[PDB]
Amino acid sequence: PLIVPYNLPLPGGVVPRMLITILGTVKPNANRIALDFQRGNDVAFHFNPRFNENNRRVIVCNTKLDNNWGREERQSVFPFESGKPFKIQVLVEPDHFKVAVNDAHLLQYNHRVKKLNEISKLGISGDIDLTSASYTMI
Ligand SMILES: CNc1c(F)c(F)c(-c2cn([C@H]3[C@@H](O)[C@@H](CO)O[C@@H](Sc4ccc(C)cc4)[C@@H]3O)nn2)c(F)c1F
Repeated sequence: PLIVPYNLPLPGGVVPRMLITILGTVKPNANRIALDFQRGNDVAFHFNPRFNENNRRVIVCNTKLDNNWGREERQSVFPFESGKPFKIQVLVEPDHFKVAVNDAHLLQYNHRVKKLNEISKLGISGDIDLTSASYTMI
């Protein structure tokens, strides 16, 4: 029952072995979800489930630098379902963010923004009820 959009500070930025866990439930008739790992105004890693992009469900990932989006990375494996509870786990690895949903590996996103310790907030937004958002070291 957290407020959405939700800002989760990541003190000191991210680092390999940091695991971020998001628990929520997708709203009925959802259109989109977004996770935005931010370096100031830049978005180091945008993870964007789209429930209806031309009648397809797709996850779009990208980076925003100086207000410009970069090259999209797309994943048609789509583990979210309207109305249903989910778990997103984002593990920071040396070279990439590694994302699993409901305990199944989904995608990796190579670090474009390389100052990991400056990626010090995570925004969580979209068509969800947000239950919890937290981090730990593994
Ligand atoms: C309900 N909450 C919510 C919200 F309020 C939002 F504003 C966004 C959102 C989505 N985007 C963008 C982002 O997805 C990007 C990923 O490549 O694509 C662009 S299109 C585009 C334009 C130019 C180029 C060069 C490439 C692609 C999108 O505009 N920015 N904000 C969101 F995802 C949300 F879920």
